[PDB]
Amino acid sequence: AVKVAINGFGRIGRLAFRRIQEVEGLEVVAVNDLTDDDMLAHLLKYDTMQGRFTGEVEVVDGGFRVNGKEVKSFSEPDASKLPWKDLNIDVVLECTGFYTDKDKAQAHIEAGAKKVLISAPATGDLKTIVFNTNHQELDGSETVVSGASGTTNSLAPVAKVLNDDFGLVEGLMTTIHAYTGDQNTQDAPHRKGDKRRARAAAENIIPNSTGAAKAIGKVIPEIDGKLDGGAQRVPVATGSLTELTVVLEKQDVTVEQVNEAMKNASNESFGYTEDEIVSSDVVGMTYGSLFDATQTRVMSVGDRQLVKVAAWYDNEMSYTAQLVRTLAYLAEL
Amino acid sequence: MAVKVAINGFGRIGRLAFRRIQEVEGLEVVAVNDLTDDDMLAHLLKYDTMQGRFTGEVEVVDGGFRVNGKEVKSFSEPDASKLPWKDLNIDVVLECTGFYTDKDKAQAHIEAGAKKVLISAPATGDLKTIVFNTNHQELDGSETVVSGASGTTNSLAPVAKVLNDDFGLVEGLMTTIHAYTGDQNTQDAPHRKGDKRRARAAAENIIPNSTGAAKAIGKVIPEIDGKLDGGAQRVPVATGSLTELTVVLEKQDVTVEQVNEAMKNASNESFGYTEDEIVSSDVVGMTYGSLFDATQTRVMSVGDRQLVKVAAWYDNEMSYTAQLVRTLAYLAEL
Amino acid sequence: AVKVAINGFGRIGRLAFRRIQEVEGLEVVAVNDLTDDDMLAHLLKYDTMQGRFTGEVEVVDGGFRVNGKEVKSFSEPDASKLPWKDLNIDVVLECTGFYTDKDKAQAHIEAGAKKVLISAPATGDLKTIVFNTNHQELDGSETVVSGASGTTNSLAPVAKVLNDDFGLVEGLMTTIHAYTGDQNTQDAPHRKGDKRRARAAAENIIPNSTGAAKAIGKVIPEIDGKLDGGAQRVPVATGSLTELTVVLEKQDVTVEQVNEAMKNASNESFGYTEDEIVSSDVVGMTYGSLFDATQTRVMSVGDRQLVKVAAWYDNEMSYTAQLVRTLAYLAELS
Amino acid sequence: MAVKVAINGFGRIGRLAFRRIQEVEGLEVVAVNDLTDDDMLAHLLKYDTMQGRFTGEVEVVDGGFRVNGKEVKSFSEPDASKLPWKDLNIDVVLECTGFYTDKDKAQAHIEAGAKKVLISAPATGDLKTIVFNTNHQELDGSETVVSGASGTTNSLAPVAKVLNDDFGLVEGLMTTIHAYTGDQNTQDAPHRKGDKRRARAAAENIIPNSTGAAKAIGKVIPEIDGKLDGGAQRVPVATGSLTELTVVLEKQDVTVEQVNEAMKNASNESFGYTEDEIVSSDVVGMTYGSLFDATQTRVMSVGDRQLVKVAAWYDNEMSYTAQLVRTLAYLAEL
Ligand SMILES: NC(=O)c1ccc[n+]([C@@H]2O[C@H](COP(=O)([O-])OP(=O)(O)OC[C@H]3O[C@@H](n4cnc5c(N)ncnc54)[C@H](O)[C@@H]3O)[C@@H](O)[C@H]2O)c1
Ligand SMILES: NC(=O)c1ccc[n+]([C@@H]2O[C@H](COP(=O)([O-])OP(=O)(O)OC[C@H]3O[C@@H](n4cnc5c(N)ncnc54)[C@H](O)[C@@H]3O)[C@@H](O)[C@H]2O)c1
Ligand SMILES: NC(=O)c1ccc[n+]([C@@H]2O[C@H](COP(=O)([O-])OP(=O)(O)OC[C@H]3O[C@@H](n4cnc5c(N)ncnc54)[C@H](O)[C@@H]3O)[C@@H](O)[C@H]2O)c1
Ligand SMILES: NC(=O)c1ccc[n+]([C@@H]2O[C@H](COP(=O)([O-])OP(=O)(O)OC[C@H]3O[C@@H](n4cnc5c(N)ncnc54)[C@H](O)[C@@H]3O)[C@@H](O)[C@H]2O)c1
Repeated sequence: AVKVAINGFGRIGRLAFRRIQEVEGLEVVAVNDLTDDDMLAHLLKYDTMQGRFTGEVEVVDGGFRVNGKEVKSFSEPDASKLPWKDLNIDVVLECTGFYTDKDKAQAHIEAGAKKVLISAPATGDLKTIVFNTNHQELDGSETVVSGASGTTNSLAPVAKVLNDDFGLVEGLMTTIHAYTGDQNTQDAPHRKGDKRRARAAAENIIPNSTGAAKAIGKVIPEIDGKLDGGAQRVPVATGSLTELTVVLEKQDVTVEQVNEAMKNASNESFGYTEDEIVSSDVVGMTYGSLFDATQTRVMSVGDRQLVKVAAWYDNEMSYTAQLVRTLAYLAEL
Repeated sequence: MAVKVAINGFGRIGRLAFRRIQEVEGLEVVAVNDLTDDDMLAHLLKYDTMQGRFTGEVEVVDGGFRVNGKEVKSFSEPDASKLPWKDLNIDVVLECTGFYTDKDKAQAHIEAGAKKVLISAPATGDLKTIVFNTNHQELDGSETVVSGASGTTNSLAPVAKVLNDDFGLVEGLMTTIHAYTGDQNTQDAPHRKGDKRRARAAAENIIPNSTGAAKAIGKVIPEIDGKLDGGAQRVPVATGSLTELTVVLEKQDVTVEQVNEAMKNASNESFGYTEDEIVSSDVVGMTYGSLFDATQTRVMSVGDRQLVKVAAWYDNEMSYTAQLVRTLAYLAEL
Repeated sequence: AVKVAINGFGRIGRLAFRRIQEVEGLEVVAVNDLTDDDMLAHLLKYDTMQGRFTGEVEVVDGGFRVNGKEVKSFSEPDASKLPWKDLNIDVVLECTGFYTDKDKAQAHIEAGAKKVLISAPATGDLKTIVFNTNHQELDGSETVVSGASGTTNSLAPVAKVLNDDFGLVEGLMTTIHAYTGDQNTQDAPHRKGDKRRARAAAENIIPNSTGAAKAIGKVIPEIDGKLDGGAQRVPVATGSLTELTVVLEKQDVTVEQVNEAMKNASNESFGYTEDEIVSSDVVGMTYGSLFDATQTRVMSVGDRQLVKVAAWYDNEMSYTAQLVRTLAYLAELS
Repeated sequence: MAVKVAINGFGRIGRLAFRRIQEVEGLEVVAVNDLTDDDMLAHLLKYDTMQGRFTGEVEVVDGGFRVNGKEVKSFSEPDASKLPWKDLNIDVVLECTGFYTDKDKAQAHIEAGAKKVLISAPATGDLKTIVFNTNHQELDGSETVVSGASGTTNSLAPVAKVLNDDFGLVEGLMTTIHAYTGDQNTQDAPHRKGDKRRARAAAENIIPNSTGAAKAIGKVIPEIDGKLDGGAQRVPVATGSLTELTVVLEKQDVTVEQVNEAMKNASNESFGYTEDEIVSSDVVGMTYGSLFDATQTRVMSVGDRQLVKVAAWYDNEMSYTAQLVRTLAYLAEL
């Protein structure tokens, strides 16, 4: 089995862990964060939105035991000092939010790990992977890799069908997105100086930025520079929706043509629905993106068309299933 | 004389219209009709989850309730044709029930004795749909039934009118990220209109939904009739909403600054302008019918081809109410 | 298998349906509500707090097919007119909220059902059953029976231990309780005239009544009249917490004594925990009441003690699991 | 002439203290210290999710910010002993960081040059704990570090005092149903104090928690030292809270009206009284330190033995802050 360390046992780290339980050839041997074992153990076991952890968890000496298997824990905020050589780590899942750079992430490798898969977009000379859109670009020699963002994962397979079947001229996106842990509970100073992320997360529609559309060319180079957009953080604790408005090259585009094109591209990563669902219906789903055929619109004025589509994602679990697929694929090369 | 106003449907809109009318000299609410007792009516005027405590004093009396010493008569008659509007001398009925959104239906208030009816919603039939400071000048004061449009329409109109006038609107799509409203369920249950999405827990979901605001925009700005469409996402804020508009324009080298400057130049009491990074709670209770947020303007350019995106905030409650009351005053005054 | 009809395919009826899928012995053959098949099928399948329904649901002619089994559906608001004789109904789960009286429920019997188990407290000459506290009072000759309430099911086994081991003098209760469907999404008239249920459910701590404590004597007659209290509806969509403050006869009571007595009474209905959980952790649980040992307090001033305890319940699934146990038990007698 | 105030920690309480000080003669905020830039400080004064837009005008300038023409200097120094309080002539520091709640730590502001420190929380050490209008008369103005207690203490004290003075308090237990605060997480995450319950999603849970309000009440009302205890349930409102107290009393034939009348007779600027069926959003921004709700009073009687329960609302933000600023004014004036 591939030996995994999880750095940052936060929302993604912990759900990556739950997910790795359902995956042969992957084993989490170690976990690092900034808290005690009791806390780590407790947060794995109970999850507001994702539900009770099905197995058994107990705090032991080196960390905690999950279903008889011992997971070692650490409390070391500087990664370069983790005992990854001593532990024989194949891959570190980098989930802290603080090592989102090819150069910053290289500290795990100095610590003894063989690879680092970052749970976020990341700066620097590395590949950005959405599984089932461009994971074939990995040859397994890579040491640092980005699993992109929940939003990119929602967007990529939608954008790829649109461009392959119709020719993407240009488009704009808004993600209506669950609030995340980088937002305040109450209006308070925000450490990045962001006046909107400063505000009470569960009491507001909050406009915010996201590089998902700007940087999409890292995943689909042929549409590099053709999309942009941002987010509206809103009071659901998880569950998100990506809206994409586009101009296409193809001329007499109908709703049915778009939907059929989308359905034909469905797989484990890209789902397709025609049910009138809402966000809580995607909590815990493992599709990276779920195309909502009910939300497709075609605006036509003479020969000129604007096409709009929308895809659901559990920004938590959807992203986490994608990340773990990329992990397994990366491990296997 | 002050204009004698009846409010039919003392709901979110009715009650906020009432609070609003207290600050608009020249208008007086003499009567209120709903489906409940005075105690309930008085109580909900005084206390408001999102809009705050009512500033004056409210007390339940015989015919209804007393607000700062002025008596408001109240009724509990679901059939409007049977209200005593002649006897009370009603000049204008604010029609805020959600149940008379048709020119012929709201005609029942006129059969009841009122002189005019201003419907607090889009409305079907042969009547004018008015967004104050965009097309209120189409009123000549002979009208007897008028629609004040919707919150979202009021958010959208002055934005669309600037875009078309300064740049030529080719076409556009809209999403409103919208506070939940009383037409949604508290918990997943049957919905009376059979709407499977409004059926779901309002405060626990991002819920897709329809709105005619972009489709019917041609009622307010006829030169762009047919050029916009879009919908809503109802999300868990109890009030406050945001309209996002994505457009194709005829003018060619459009910049963020051109759009923002064009919007700023059209600002007035109905259409506001901000460059502060605000969020939805910051517009709760504001009186602009639409607040253009210059921090959300994007221009997407690929060769000669551009997509332009803008967004305007609105308190679907208070913004809409301020605009409806301005229309009321203007209508009354003719 | 026992042939079950569900009257009222609401939160409780739908979850009862999901639950019945996990019980050999029982089959839902029919469902009655006020809406179309499409709506029913949709709400079974999708659930905001309780998650997707695991099986497959498809709308067919008579109603819907769940995992190949056909469920007939009706849209008949008057129960006496349902085809219960024709369908051979053994037990009606009465989940509408509108038939909470022995004689009202009696309409299902006139319709051809053999028994009626009401999903709520219920007035009249019948038994009120909390499973594993007093379900042994059933001999199976009963035709109408009440499953009591979420809150009563959370309370009874706590109160029974307290009285049996320590002697209950008196006590007061507050249930801190998820908002339910009879509360309003936005501040509006409430049909029962309740000025607190009238307010926006998801934006307030809201005081409300509950008969759970007053009426506990229907479940545990030896403590009849010794308890009282109410609720505070707060903005969680499901999950609730009952706090009980009591005076006991026994004199030198410790936290450990209370906890150990609770632990010793645990079973499939009454759970016990020492983990620092919160309400989202009990969503979907099947204990009717989960005693939280971390919240036990003993206040002592000289010889005089106040003792406080607290038990969690998913007012939806805890209540439903209890209701389904009572149904199974009732069905199995004669 | 005005008393010169510095606000250490410009958070929920620090900012709302600032707004509140605008309405008080002879207090002036000349300085503000936090851990962020001027832009962030200015912005958060101006916009407030639950308390509404700040009425005056706020602009970022060199030393900090201008509020209605008055310059406020700002600093970003996490170690208080290094702030220029001597240079600025600080009379009183409002200690609102949450990080200096001990007399000896707090003494760092005095080392910095301030004359006095009023801490915006319970505080450890040899100092006075003041709830205004309950025990502020224990101040003689020689004190240099003082605690303004907690939101919950301020809600409780005047209720407890009336109970003891008029009836004789034997003992009691409290639960505060309390809005979530900023030491709670947005999403389930490690919590810095190891609190497994404060670690959970604030706005998605009923969350049991501790509070010393009842335990430490003796610091404010010595004659009832040791006679109360209790805790909290943090729930998903953003502000607004409710204290429930269940007591045993020496007086024997106590009625609901007796208790209520006693409470009414003790009302003042700090202690309000209502008989309206309000809810938590009705107390947002109120300036009563506690608002006694006569509608929630219960008396449980079994033979000669009674349990009495009462309930007081408080805006844990503004109610506390109004009380804090009164104590500040009083302290300044001696
Ligand atoms: N919907 C989503 O939450 C989502 C989706 C996709 C990607 N992500 C990304 O995943 C990463 C984690 O986000 P999250 O929501 O799980 O955040 P989180 O706050 O829940 O988890 C971060 C964890 O990192 C720990 N941490 C911080 N600094 C550390 C350090 N130096 N060493 C060890 N641990 C440290 C924290 O204690 C915390 O438990 C972020 O980069 C985020 O962008 C989040
Ligand atoms: N965001 C908004 O709430 C918003 C904004 C703009 C416009 N509107 C429109 O205004 C109308 C009402 O809006 P609301 O949100 O205040 O709804 P609401 O339910 O709160 O108010 C409707 C009121 O009408 C009463 N009522 C219903 N039928 C009646 C009858 N036959 N006779 C007398 N009273 C009756 C109801 O009891 C209720 O008080 C709807 O048309 C709505 O679309 C709503
Ligand atoms: N936490 C809870 O939701 C809770 C807990 C325990 C018990 N209960 C009790 O169970 C009952 C149902 O509560 P719910 O919360 O599931 O309510 P709900 O509104 O979600 O369900 C009631 C359903 O009955 C239908 N209905 C109303 N009248 C009808 C009629 N005459 N014929 C057929 N269908 C009719 C409605 O369409 C609705 O689907 C109530 O008696 C309630 O007190 C609720
Ligand atoms: N309901 C309430 O919010 C409430 C009620 C009563 C008392 N209090 C008390 O008031 C205090 C602050 O509470 P709050 O809710 O306003 O929290 P907050 O987080 O909103 O405010 C604290 C502020 O102090 C700043 N800060 C932190 N450390 C600092 C440092 N060492 N130097 C300078 N600035 C620093 C933070 O950036 C933050 O802006 C706490 O002691 C709390 O218990 C809060």
